[PDB]
Amino acid sequence: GSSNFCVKNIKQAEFGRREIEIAEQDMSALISLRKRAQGEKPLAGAKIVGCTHITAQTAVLIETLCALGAQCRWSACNIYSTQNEVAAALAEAGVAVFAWKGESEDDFWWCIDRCVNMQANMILDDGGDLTHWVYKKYPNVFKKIRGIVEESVTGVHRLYQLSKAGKLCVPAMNVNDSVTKQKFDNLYCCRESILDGLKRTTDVMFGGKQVVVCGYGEVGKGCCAALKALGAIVYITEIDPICALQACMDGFRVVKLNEVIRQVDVVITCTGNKNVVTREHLDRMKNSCIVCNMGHSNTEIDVTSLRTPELTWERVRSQVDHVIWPDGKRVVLLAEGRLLNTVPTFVLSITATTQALALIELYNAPEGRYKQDVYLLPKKMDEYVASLHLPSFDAHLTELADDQAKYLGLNKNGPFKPNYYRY
Amino acid sequence: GSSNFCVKNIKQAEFGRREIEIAEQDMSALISLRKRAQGEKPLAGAKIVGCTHITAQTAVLIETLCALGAQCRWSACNIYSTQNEVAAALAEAGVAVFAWKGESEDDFWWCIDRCVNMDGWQANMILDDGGDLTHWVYKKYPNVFKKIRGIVEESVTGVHRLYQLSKAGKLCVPAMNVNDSVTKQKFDNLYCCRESILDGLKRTTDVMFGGKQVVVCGYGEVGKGCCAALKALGAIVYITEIDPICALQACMDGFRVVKLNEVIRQVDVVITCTGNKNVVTREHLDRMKNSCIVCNMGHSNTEIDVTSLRTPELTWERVRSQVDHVIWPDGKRVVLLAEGRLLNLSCSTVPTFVLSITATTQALALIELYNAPEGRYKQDVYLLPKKMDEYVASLHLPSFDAHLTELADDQAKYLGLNKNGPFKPNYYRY
Amino acid sequence: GSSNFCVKNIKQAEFGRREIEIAEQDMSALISLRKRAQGEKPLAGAKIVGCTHITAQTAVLIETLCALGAQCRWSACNIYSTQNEVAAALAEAGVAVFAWKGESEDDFWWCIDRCVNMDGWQANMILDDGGDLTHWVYKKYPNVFKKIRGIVEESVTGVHRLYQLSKAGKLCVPAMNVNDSVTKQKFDNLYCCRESILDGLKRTTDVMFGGKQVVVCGYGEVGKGCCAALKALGAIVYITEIDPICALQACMDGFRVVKLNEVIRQVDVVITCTGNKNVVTREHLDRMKNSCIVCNMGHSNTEIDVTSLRTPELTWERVRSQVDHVIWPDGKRVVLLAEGRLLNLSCSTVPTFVLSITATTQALALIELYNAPEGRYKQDVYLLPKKMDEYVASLHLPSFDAHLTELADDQAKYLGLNKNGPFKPNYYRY
Amino acid sequence: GSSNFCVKNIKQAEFGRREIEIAEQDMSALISLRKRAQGEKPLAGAKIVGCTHITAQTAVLIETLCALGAQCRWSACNIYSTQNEVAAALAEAGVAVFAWKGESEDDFWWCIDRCVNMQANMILDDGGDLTHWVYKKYPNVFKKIRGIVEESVTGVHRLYQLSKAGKLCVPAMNVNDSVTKQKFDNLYCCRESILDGLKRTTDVMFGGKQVVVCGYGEVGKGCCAALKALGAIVYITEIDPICALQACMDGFRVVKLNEVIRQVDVVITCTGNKNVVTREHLDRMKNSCIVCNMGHSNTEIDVTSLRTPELTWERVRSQVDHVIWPDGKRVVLLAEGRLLNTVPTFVLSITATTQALALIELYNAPEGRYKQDVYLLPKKMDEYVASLHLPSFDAHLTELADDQAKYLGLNKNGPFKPNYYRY
Ligand SMILES: NC(=O)c1ccc[n+]([C@@H]2O[C@H](COP(=O)([O-])OP(=O)(O)OC[C@H]3O[C@@H](n4cnc5c(N)ncnc54)[C@H](O)[C@@H]3O)[C@@H](O)[C@H]2O)c1
Ligand SMILES: NC(=O)c1ccc[n+]([C@@H]2O[C@H](COP(=O)([O-])OP(=O)(O)OC[C@H]3O[C@@H](n4cnc5c(N)ncnc54)[C@H](O)[C@@H]3O)[C@@H](O)[C@H]2O)c1
Ligand SMILES: NC(=O)c1ccc[n+]([C@@H]2O[C@H](COP(=O)([O-])OP(=O)(O)OC[C@H]3O[C@@H](n4cnc5c(N)ncnc54)[C@H](O)[C@@H]3O)[C@@H](O)[C@H]2O)c1
Ligand SMILES: NC(=O)c1ccc[n+]([C@@H]2O[C@H](COP(=O)([O-])OP(=O)(O)OC[C@H]3O[C@@H](n4cnc5c(N)ncnc54)[C@H](O)[C@@H]3O)[C@@H](O)[C@H]2O)c1
Repeated sequence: GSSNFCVKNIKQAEFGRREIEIAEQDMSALISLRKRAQGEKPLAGAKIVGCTHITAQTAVLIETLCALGAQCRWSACNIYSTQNEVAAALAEAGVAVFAWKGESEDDFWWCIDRCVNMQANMILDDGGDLTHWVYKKYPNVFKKIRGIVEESVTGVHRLYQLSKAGKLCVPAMNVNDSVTKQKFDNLYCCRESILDGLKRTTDVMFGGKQVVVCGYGEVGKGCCAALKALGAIVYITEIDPICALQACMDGFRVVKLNEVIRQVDVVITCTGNKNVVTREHLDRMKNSCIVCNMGHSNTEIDVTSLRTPELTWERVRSQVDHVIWPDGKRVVLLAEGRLLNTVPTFVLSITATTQALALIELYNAPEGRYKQDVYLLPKKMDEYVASLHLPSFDAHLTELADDQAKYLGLNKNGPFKPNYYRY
Repeated sequence: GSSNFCVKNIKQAEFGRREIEIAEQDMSALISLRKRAQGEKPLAGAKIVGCTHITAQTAVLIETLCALGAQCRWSACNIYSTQNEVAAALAEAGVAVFAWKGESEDDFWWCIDRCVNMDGWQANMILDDGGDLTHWVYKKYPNVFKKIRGIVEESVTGVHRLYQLSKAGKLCVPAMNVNDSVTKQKFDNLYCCRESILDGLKRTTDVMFGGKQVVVCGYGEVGKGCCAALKALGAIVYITEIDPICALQACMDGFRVVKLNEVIRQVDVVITCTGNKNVVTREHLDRMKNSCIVCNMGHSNTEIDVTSLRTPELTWERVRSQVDHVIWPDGKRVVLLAEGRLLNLSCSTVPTFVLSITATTQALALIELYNAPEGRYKQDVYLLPKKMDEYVASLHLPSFDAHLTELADDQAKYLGLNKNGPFKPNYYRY
Repeated sequence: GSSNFCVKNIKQAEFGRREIEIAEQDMSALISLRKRAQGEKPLAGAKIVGCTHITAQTAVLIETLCALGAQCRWSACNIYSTQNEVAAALAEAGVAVFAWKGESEDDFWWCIDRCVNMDGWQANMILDDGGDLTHWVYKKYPNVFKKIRGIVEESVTGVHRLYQLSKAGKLCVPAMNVNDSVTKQKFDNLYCCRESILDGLKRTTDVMFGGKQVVVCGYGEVGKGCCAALKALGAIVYITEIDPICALQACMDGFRVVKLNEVIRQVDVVITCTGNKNVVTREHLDRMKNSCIVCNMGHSNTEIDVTSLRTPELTWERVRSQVDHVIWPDGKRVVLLAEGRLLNLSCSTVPTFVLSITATTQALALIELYNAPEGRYKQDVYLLPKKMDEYVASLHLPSFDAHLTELADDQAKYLGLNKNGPFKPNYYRY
Repeated sequence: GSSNFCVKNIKQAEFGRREIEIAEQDMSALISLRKRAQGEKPLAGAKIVGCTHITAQTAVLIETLCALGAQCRWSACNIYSTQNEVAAALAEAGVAVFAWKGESEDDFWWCIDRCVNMQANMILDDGGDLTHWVYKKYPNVFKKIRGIVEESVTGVHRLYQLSKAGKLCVPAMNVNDSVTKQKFDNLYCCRESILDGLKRTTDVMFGGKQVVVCGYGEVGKGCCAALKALGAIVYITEIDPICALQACMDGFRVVKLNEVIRQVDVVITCTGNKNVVTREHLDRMKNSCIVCNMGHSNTEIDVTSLRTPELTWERVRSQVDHVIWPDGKRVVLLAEGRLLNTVPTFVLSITATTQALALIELYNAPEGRYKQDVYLLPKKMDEYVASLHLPSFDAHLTELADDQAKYLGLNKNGPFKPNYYRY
């Protein structure tokens, strides 16, 4: 007699778990953590309020969190990402899931509500919308929270905003910038997928072409290397002298966007800033110049300055518009300045383990370890995330000998690197 | 008319000054740091006791410190490294330099001590490269040691010595780890792990690595550089690790993580870059196939238990410089490079650009700790501030004619950042 | 007033001409070849029968031929590829074009035949892309076929068809293999094997290859490109080969050469790029581990015996476009892409620069064979002359603003070479 | 009672063969060819006159050639390269070896003599000095020769000179440009070793530096890729439009040497030409610019124009001179314009097998297969060279199935590629 949930369940729980069964086969790292951490119950009594994508992979995390003794009350962090069939499966398992595909902005806040009120220990968030809603609607529930586990870039920025500015009164965990997760998201975004959206939408070869990549951070470094590999001539713009010196040494020219704006075939933004590519820059670009945002939002390129009456827009294909100037000049604008963009199950597994361990760490943390500030996942916990993914490669880790562990000032299991280690 | 110096240099100043003049054209980033902060004398009142190599490059650092108001008393960190000519030009310039080429072990500790004690001289700062001068001030003059405003250390073992006193509470003075400061760290990594990583190995071997099987022990800065270099030449690289993060990094970089024994009998090359002792033991050396190459790109000479190969049944043949063939009674030989030591310690010298990065880091690390308020640094080892790291990088940008973009008021408002202030958070790995 | 054309285009010429005008800015190398050889009309008297895609790029080639004095009669090599608008502008320009989008198999052979026979028209040259027009002239009009001055073929199967007649003595006319001409070959290799090699695979899969085990069957142009691309992402790549040179190349590039069976049960991805039949047989598909990906980057759809997977005990589920999950009775599924066909044939189009290289090669291959003296080419298939290959490359250099160095009389005397003549020997692989 | 030889043998034959025994262990590809081709005796009666380096590796080829039924009369192609101890070992084995270290230019031609006259079938050469000596001293012995097997660049050029110009009246084998050998020499020279001499002698890092590589052939492509990998900014000069287009597409600028001569930190020649870097170029180079020849001879850079009285030479280290101009400007000249430069035993094994099979092919060739021209080693013979080196990697070659070999128009063992194949 299941009541505590809100999904559009049509006996979908039988099919829903069958798609989770496939996901469980693909994320054997969490099932190992489930098996290894079982019995001990490190989340015994934990009342977790979650807000993330309701997918078959996520179910493996929620069903793992609940298997380690936690009370799961959940919501969807997006109004279209909910895999209703898996959501309906979670409802039958006992998980208080309030989520469906095609929910409105009112249904969205309604689900976050039914998730909070009906003594919530912890909050697992992806976005920070649930965290901010508990910050302006239930502040006495908020001050009693043991820890906020955040995986989103903006959500974590919102937490760093509260901190130091005198507002954060609860210890937080930045899992986005945590070592094992950051490094793995870097490999997927900046190494593997970096030019997939750009190659998919353009049908030109980058060999022998001139490109300008704005920003030489994670995305910029990844982008330039991939473009360099293809035989493209790449130029870089930077505000950070460390990143600029890094570009110089990597055989790239560090320029001001205007020095190359008139000759480059392709313009790429990956800064996280606004008005990097302005009206003046789009006016100086040579005809057919590809304009691409590989950073955030749609403010990196001032696309709003191209809606004026003299310019005309012609839709070439999906996610490709031609913005034509009265002199006949056209720029190939990809996805209206938005990031072109399903995350691989192995990437989610890395994130899910980091999130799971971040909850176990903050929940069982002593009163004096974590102050009212944002923190990264402990080094030994970061090592545990990596270790749980090693059997997927049949990787044989070496154990330190008693004299070896005595030589280097460290424990046979303990943190192997200093705090400032960059990997 | 001054006699406050000890050099062999019998009017070698004129010639030596020309070498500093030549060096100053290559240390253009230090001359800028000199020019930009002079007249404001940020080291006015600093009494610095130094122990580093005396070269025409180092001399530019010593003189930038003297130009920023500091009063220097210098020593050599090595008994062979001293370029006497520059030591003269410095002594003639007024710097209290106490060094020459061809020192004995007793002369080495005489000079170090000459820096520490003098009538009316009390040291503010210690700039070391090795830690030997620091261990000397710590044990010979503990009362002077407690009164030092800050230690700036270059060396790996010297910094680890400083980190050891911390967590043991023997460190009563703040320390600056320049070795792991971003700009300096990233630059050494590029020199050591990217550009030079196979130089020593290629120089001493005369085989091609393409098509070969190599086992690299450790996947840290050196291991990563090494494996990339070997991957690019066509070598099949196997990795051993104790750290599951570094091992997962290797799995994701296309390498298999194995226990040393799983491949020891099939690899053509064995490389150690751990910083550990007995990574390759007698057991491993015995199981290696004939013509296997054994190399240490890590620390000291204890990564491979070379002393276990000094048994009467084994026969040593130096076939080339730094190359020994250790032949077993059954005829099997292992090609052992530099007797288990790092090869680069007996091959070449550090590029002036790498020296420029380091010297700039050192000068700013001394300017920081000296002018630092209390409570900003306690009795611990710290890394160079981000705005200082950025400045080290910025001073080296004109040599590439780099054009840095400056944030607009609207742009710098969007990010919670200063137009010229720190651009990255503390946990930024770059 | 002419009616010598068959197009659907009801005054579509004005619009279509604008597309050729747009294309001519991207085919700048052909406009130069046009401009440089015009007035000298090297194709004056050539009666060319063509069968290629009708696009605004191809139209620039057809018009360069008509501008060099040639008289053209064109057909489409595909029943879907025709851009009708350009077909109008060409018909209006005077070219005898016989093509439109949405042809039936019977319409396709009607147009091909319309090109071949006409009152007072006898073909000098055949420009094909597929070989279907060549097989048609060879069997329907053998008397016209023996009188053709030269065949210039673009396609892989068309060229192999031409190479088959040779050594069998059925080829009575000289043929130009543009597919394996240096400039064209090196350019396709860069597009197909370097730039696009994993595009189809990345588009249809949603997994990361870094850390995965991949077996690539064949280490030719495609296999080499593929393995490099996979090596760079962090994948562990295994190679299978029949050719010991290509296998030794893989051994030297850091890959293990294995028999397909040695790794079939452990690989995450299987790739075929051989050009052979039954490289991956039912036995292999049965031994693949659950979630294995099967991809064909070779020819047709016979490299993987997909027809052996159409048994009643196997269940097919199209999870995405061009992605089928073939599930066994025990639950094990294999992710099979494009039903064993090449993915690129249903994803994108060929870059205009690649088209420019090819079109330039084709025009010069027709200028060569038409103006070629007898005894220079016999009843065999030949590659484009070196000085012509150099010219194809030279015509594309200004788009990069390349500055070619010219040999001095002393320099060109030192090497047995002409200042502008052939620069490399015949066996030069580049 | 050994007489037919000329070495400085002091019972060195006992130690000599012990160094060959080590070499035999390292080139098991030739011992396999020795074993496989034994019994058949494809060189039965062959009277080979050889001129190459007398090393422990070479001994394995000579002792293999003689093991396949050939009569070995040998000389040294260089006056300093002879490993006397191995030469003395060959003398005892029955090989007519006339060679020693430190022989004069008169001793050199004397040894080539005692090698020819005492009915020589074949000639195996490395240089073409022995081939030219049989061309101007014994022309009736020369016209009776079945084939010339040449491995040297200049020696092969000398043969291509005779051919077409109406002088070559004997079929030749170009083993230098033969597929398996060319590709393997390319890997050693242009991939593995390309920057070893330059890195060894300079002590600067190439990251962030500007380089000019003159020529984009085998050496140029190899050099630029290695420099590109290190983060250097590389520019290229070319005379060949195919090679120039190749550079463009590889993300390099194709320039005239003068456009970059004043800004580049490093100048590299790999053209095979003379006066690429002239007096005018060395006068425009910025102070400390490294000048390096990676091509041929010492004529690529006009070093002879820097001996004039206004310039001064200062020897920095071994193979590094500073050429100082009166204005104080200095250029770092490496090895007086000469190539900086022991070849690995696996490379020699590839060459030795190609040479061995080139001799078996031309000796047993029918009268009508090879005319009076220079040829490359047959494709199936090239495949045999590669196959014999595969067990060193434990490489498992796939055998074509009867229907597979029927599908592609080829034999289960025959040439797998067309003649124009570039690999
Ligand atoms: N493309 C993707 O797959 C993807 C994925 C996740 C996030 N992002 C977003 O992309 C942006 C960049 O991500 P990152 O991880 O590379 O960040 P990062 O902080 O590592 O790098 C951003 C870089 O841009 C530089 N920069 C900032 N303003 C600039 C300016 N206006 N002109 C030139 N350079 C400037 C910064 O100094 C920094 O080096 C962020 O907003 C990030 O959230 C992109
Ligand atoms: N080769 C060079 O040019 C060079 C230069 C400077 C310093 N070093 C020295 O080399 C050592 C390594 O340098 P690094 O920069 O790589 O340091 P690092 O800490 O970044 O890397 C050391 C790695 O070795 C691994 N490791 C430790 N014990 C192991 C074991 N026994 N088996 C397998 N792996 C093991 C660790 O997990 C770590 O990742 C240090 O002592 C350093 O001082 C070498
Ligand atoms: N992927 C693409 O974009 C693309 C593009 C054009 C053509 N192709 C086609 O793909 C096929 C291969 O192209 P290529 O350019 O690599 O040709 P290629 O001849 O250069 O390479 C084929 C390789 O496959 C090897 N091989 C043959 N049978 C084998 C076997 N059964 N097992 C293992 N290896 C085997 C051969 O030794 C040869 O090296 C051709 O039919 C070609 O038309 C693919
Ligand atoms: N560095 C080494 O390890 C090494 C080894 C063997 C031989 N070589 C010699 O080096 C030279 C180059 O060898 P390769 O195999 O690269 O030859 P290659 O024929 O493959 O390339 C030479 C290139 O230089 C270009 N070129 C010729 N003259 C030029 C000019 N004056 N200006 C600019 N470019 C010019 C040619 O077009 C050609 O592309 C040859 O003499 C060769 O014998 C060098």
